[PDB]
Amino acid sequence: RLSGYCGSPWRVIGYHVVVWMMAGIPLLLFRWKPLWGVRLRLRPCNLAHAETLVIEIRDKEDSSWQLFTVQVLRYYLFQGQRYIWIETQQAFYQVSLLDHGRSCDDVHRSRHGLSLQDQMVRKAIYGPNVISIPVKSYPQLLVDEALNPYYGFQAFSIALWLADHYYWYALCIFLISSISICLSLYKTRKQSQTLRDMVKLSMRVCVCRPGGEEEWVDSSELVPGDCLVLPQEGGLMPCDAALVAGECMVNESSLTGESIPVLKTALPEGLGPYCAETHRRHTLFCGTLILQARAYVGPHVLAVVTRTGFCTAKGGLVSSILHPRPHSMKFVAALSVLALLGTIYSIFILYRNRVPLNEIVIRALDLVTVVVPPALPAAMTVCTLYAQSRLRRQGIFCIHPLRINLGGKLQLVCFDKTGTLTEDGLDVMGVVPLKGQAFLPLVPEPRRLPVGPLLRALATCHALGDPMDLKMVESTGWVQAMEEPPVPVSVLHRFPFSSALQRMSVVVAWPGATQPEAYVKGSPELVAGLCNPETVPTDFAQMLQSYTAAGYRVVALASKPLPEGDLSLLGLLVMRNLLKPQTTPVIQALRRTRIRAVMVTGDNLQTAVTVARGCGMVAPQEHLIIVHATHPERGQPASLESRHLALSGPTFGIIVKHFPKLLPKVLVQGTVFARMAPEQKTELVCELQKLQYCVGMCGDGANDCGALKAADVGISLSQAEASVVSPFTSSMASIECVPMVIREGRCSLDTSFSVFKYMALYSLTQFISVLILYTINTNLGDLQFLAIDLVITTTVAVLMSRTGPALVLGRVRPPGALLSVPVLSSLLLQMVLVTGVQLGGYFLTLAQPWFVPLNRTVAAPDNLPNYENTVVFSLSSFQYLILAAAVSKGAPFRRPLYTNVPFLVALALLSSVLVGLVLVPGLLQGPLALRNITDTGFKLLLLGLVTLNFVGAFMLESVLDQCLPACLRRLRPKRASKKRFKQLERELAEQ
Ligand code: ALF
Ligand SMILES: [Mg+2]
Repeated sequence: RLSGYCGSPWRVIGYHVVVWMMAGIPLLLFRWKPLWGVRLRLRPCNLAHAETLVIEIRDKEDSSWQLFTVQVLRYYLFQGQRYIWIETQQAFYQVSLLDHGRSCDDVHRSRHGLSLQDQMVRKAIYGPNVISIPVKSYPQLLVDEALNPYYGFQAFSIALWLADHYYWYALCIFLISSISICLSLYKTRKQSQTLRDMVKLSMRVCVCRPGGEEEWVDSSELVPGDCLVLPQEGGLMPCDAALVAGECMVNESSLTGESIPVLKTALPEGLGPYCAETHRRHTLFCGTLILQARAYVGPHVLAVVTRTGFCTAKGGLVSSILHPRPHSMKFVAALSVLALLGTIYSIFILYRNRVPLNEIVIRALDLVTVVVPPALPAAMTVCTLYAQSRLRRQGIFCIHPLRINLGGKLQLVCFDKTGTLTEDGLDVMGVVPLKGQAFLPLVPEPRRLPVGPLLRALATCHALGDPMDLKMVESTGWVQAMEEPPVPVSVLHRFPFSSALQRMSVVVAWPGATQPEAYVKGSPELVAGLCNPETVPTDFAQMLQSYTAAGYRVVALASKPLPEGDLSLLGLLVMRNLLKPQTTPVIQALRRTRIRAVMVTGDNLQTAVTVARGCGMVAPQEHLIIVHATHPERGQPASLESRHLALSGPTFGIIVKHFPKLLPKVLVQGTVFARMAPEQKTELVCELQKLQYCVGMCGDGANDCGALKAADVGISLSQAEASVVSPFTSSMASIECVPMVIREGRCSLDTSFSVFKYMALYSLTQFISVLILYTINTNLGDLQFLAIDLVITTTVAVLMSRTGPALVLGRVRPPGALLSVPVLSSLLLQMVLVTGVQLGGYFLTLAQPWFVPLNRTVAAPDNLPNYENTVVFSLSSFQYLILAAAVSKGAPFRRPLYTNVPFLVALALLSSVLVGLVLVPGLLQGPLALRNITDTGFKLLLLGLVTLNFVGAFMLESVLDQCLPACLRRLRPKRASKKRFKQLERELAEQ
């Protein structure tokens, strides 16, 4: 990204502090884009060699960052990256490796150990080795989360309610909002604390010094440029190191996800630039568990430190998941302009009828805050809490309830090979060559088939920690081994595996009758070449190349009778990933429901294609895409095994380096991505989300943490340090946890849409009720308002979010747009219908024989009792339940409506109490302050009107649920939009 920086330290000491303390009042609105507020007070225009306040200018992007420059040499912090100031270059440069300017291999040989000098300046420039996690206090979280326009409007509404006699419900809303705020702050603080505890590390390391002395200091004192000694026993790697002498076996499961040894060699050649990307076979990354180290020269291994902190992607992952981590804004705006037209119309009415003498600033703001209800967040959050409780009862832990509503529009789910789809360990089923005479290739054979020396070798050759040895001993049927049933065999000594010899030997000296034999295990080529004088090989390389192309691990065994010079091949041992039987139905249902599923793995491409073919991801065909090389003047060949594509690490890098061309095609048609780095996975997730894709990552290891956090939703299995930010977390390791989560998300989205529609209808009908009441010049009592807002709103919010998800996955996803055509059309029709039926009763009772008419001279809260106010209250209380029953759904993708017994009995009790309060007076309208009319014919007509409005709302819902004019009249169709569908149609047309 192309961006600049500029500034100046101070203008002048003086009245500037008073200016700041007097202009910090509009800071609430100056929070977003504070560059204008900063330049309005403190912004000198002069030479810019020394700066303290740094501002960000918009050159290619649209952002605004505020940074502070500290003096130690001056530098500032920006997205976790240090930027020191160079006096010779007169410009800011990033603190990282010198590979950008000039690099070579001679300095890596000449940097063997550093003295006490030049260490403090390097520590001040590069910073500490530990990754400092920025923690914030409680007021910091308060100012960061709160003080948005929504909470400001809610506080204004609360103050307005406190100004009136609305104390009870106002303090109720205040206390529930406070509980929600404290809960969110506690959750955020716990997340920050566990993230800081996971990221931080402290252990003793050995640092070499010039002269021939070694000291043990803390890991924070490690600065790029010294020498690090790897322990022989192994341990956690706190910083990046480059091998200079000797070789070591290290586990790269923190970056790939496989617990296999990685071949790491030294650097015997020199005079070459250090790219740190193509030399992965020489240097090793940080955070890798050390298994075994060795060196042919020197008493200890020699390794030089090249980069620490936010350089070797360690802090890079955190800085990439923290800061740039990626229908809202039109419904509230449409309700605001609608309220503005309604609040000014009431002013003209009040100024003419009674002239309330400055009581209009209270009645108009009342309608303003009634149009926009404050109980919407609670009514939308109760459903998420119910869904989280249901998931926890099922066995799925959730930490963020706001992601449940977003989890209903999933269309792309990522699956990991190791851990998620398969197990972490390596299993075994038997030995394919039943004889040691180079048998012809065939299907693999199960266990228990060999017997005698072969069975003894397969059951005794083990270093028992190692999951493969455990699988072998549990599959061989022998558990000193009992139930042989011949005489048991005993071992005396075993040779530990090392890096110098790739063959593990095991000697046996049992006192049995026959001659004992020694069994070894290692690379197949070595034992095959060694056993040549004993037995001849026939079709030996074909089996190895087939197992390598099919993603199989080869293990050979040899035997030699004794009373490593001579050996005799007996059989070959193979390994599998043990594909779970429950994985196939899940992906089958996903492909049936038109839910795209891709595979993101860190191993080679051959194993990825093998797993995809075994599970059934690519049914029609499978295509592989590989690039010739990385240097310019390259090509894009086509290799053969809708259309699915397979990519690799460097392949995806070369594709993403060509962003302005053919990248959306690869993102749409490509489904297999092997050897993907954590940063590469995060970049792929970001690029996919840039195409309006609801990508959902699902993994258990620590390598895919960046992709799991950068995605919209993250499913975490096998609880570990990589499950502290991900909202979805399942206790079991089964793959069937995805369909239930998708169903719960769809149900929550449908319930949230229904709640939003009901709230909009309630707000609009209350608005028109207040309008007609101001036309009549009378106001309802505060007690009635409180009673309604409790026993209707809380009742529906508790008894409408209990509906469970559908039985099976739906064919079509629910609409995730609150401003669509049918949703708006049905809402407008219901609104005009309720407006036509509500004011009708007033016009009807105006013609009926009426007694003791009201006088429009007394104040609004003093004209009670009267007929108009009580009939308006009755009509509104009836229409509330009418709308609540009309917006109730759940047939397509949820539980049936008749299954909700509590909601049904609550609606029945509400209707009963309403008809009791309407028909018969006494003992029910005492504190309600009503006229207590005794007109039987009027009550019968009101019940008939309620019934006809009921059946009319039912007919309207039934005819609007067909959406026939929304589909049959779609000319022109929905083309020229939904870029995913456009790319799909372009791909199916051009191919
Ligand atoms: F364990 Al992986 F991609 F193979 F996270
Ligand atoms: Mg994994």
